[PDB]
Amino acid sequence: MKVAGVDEAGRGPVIGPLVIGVAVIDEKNIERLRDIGVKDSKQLTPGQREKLFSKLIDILDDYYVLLVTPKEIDERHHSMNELEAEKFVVALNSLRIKPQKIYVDSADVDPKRFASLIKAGLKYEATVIAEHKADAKYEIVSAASIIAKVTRDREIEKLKQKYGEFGSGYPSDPRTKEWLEEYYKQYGDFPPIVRRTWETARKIEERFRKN
Repeated sequence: MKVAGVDEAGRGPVIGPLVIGVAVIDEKNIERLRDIGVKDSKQLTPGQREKLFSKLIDILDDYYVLLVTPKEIDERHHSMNELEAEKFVVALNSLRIKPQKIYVDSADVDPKRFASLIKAGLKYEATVIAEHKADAKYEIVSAASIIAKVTRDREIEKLKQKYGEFGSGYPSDPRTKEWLEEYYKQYGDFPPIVRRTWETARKIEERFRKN
């Protein structure tokens, strides 16, 4: 049967979109993912990882990427956990090759609940297997993780060419903190790439209010 994996990249940064990645393959060809070594991608330079990405795409029966913008994140009526689960559903419902078994990494949320959330949102019937650290346990989920990370890094590099060197985009990054402070000071607000709801951004805003 056809199986799918889903994972995301960019959950914690203040800069950039949240990327949902989906990978689809026939259970009979999982051997191929093991052979290319999808489980050891994080220990490779984005150079090798890009080559891994390219090999991945030719092997998978199908793959899908969904970019969730910072504006979408900031206007959410629920928590980030609920938001990631609904976007997992959006991407899964867009597949052209539907799977009967779906594996996902539940991250910090209870597995049974995260899985029920996705099963309830799916427009087609399938078994959803949610597990912590599924990205290390299941090849197809590791595959989805690579898709999401490579896609996200590509978008990041593209954004820096337009907005400049803003660091990693994470709140703890000194360069990121300075870039956001300088931007707000020069323009009086933030560009669309910033998640205004992130504490780091919100605080710079307040300080700007004469302080």
